[PDB]
Amino acid sequence: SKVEDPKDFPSELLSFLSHAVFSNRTLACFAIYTTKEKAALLYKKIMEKYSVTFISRHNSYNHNILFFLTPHRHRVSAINNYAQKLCTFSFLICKGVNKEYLMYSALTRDPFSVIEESLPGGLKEHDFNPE
Amino acid sequence: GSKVEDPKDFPSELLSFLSHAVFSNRTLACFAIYTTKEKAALLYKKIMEKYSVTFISRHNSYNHNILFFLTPHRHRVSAINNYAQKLCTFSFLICKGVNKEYLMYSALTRDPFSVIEESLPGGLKEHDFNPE
Repeated sequence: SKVEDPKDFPSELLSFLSHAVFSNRTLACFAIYTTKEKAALLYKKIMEKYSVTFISRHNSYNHNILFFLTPHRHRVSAINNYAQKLCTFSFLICKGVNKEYLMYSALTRDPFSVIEESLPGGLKEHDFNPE
Repeated sequence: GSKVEDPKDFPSELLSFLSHAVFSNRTLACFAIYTTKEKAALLYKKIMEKYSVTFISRHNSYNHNILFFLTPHRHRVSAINNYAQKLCTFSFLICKGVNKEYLMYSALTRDPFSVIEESLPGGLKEHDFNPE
């Protein structure tokens, strides 16, 4: 497990991410990195639990990354709590997203791919703009 | 609110192939799990591996799923149940010893049930539950 499990997100994505998982500054864009089986499950649980404004599921080579935005702010430790406790096996990494567009956009391109998203045709740059 | 929504037991069509002593000290090598279609999917694999099942099958039961499996050594029912309760912690899950293995499995193949997938193709027959 020290041998098998990712210690973090793919490095291609760490610069779009917040690494202060134990902060108190709340965020409203989060990312979860985990196995494909757990990510399929969480796709729907996080959706229903957090009344997400948006959620998408992504190929990450062997695994999956979920990308989602909440209608209101939350602490990381909080989304980490809920996510870790739903299924208690395998690895899970859940971090804040600082660069919302940039994050979701890399997930739509090689080596990542979209498995599914709550909103047909997902997002674009303009969506992270004004109103 | 669980009480209103969750199955309190296996469907009644199969209650008599089952042991209803979940606190028993008797050990068994045939169990069944009643749970949501998604928990059951995870469990199909995680039960297989954890318990090195001789056989496992997964079945539609109306809107949920039933897991049927056989183990290479015996196991107290409480044991298998706890491993199942922990994994995923969210919906309903009923775990019971199976007393009448072949009837259980064979019912699980006829409507209102059906086989989603099984570890052995193409499933089990009467002769499989006989002597050698």
